[PDB]
Amino acid sequence: PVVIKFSHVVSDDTPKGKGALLFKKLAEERLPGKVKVEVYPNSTLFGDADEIEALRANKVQMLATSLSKFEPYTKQLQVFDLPFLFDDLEALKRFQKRDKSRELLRSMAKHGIYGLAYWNNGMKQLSATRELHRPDDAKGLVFRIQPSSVLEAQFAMLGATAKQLSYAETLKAMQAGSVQGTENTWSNLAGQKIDSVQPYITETNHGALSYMLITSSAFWTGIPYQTRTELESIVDEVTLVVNKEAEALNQKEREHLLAAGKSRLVSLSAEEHEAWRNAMKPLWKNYEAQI
Repeated sequence: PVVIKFSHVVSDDTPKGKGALLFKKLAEERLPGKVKVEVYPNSTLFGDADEIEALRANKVQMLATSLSKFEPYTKQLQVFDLPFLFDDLEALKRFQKRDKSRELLRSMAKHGIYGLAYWNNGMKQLSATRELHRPDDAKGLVFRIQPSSVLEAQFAMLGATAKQLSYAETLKAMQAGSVQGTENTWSNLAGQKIDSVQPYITETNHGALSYMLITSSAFWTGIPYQTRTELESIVDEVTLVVNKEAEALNQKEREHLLAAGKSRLVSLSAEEHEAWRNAMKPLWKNYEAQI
């Protein structure tokens, strides 16, 4: 029986967590005796900082890692971090079906990383210690970001500063006062439990949070062809479900977070939205020559 340990840093009740449990469910139903899938949510196996190296070392067999986190291995995924490039998950989804996007699943082959699929989460919002009606309002704040140079440059362009931190390090830094804001989907803003220290969340939809489902090439190649083939069909199946339900899950988490009353929703007019887009889109020119 081939063991696939699936490690991730969020809860079971998230787009990624439901996907991993469904991958376990389908694999173990369809390939009994051939494959056993163990799911480890909430960094119980490996955390944000060391999960990818654990995968390449075959300490774990499957991850679903943010596209923003792959710069130590490739610069080919930076396109996905650009603000306001994708209107919503539907637009992102159409991009990911292009042949060239399919090819990006192999961009880290040189480091033994094998891409299996894109799993989407949702669009990023901005939480902060104050209302963010206009881009100028962001000035002087320190935002927690994922460890991406693109996302760092994004906040620098706004006259803000970014602090690169892991998913789990975010709340304590806000509690300490070294971070005053962050960007994330409704599901993760809820999951981090930062509403107690983030009185305002502005619905900016300014970037996408998306994952590459990955394994190590050495592990995946060692799986008997029949079984590997099957597992890849299950992956495609789980992936359709993940991407079809992600937005609805994020909208329910928005409702429940706002219902708690700790964070208040800041809503943008068309003109304010255009102002944010006009402030952040010039970042694309820094990456256009590569892309």
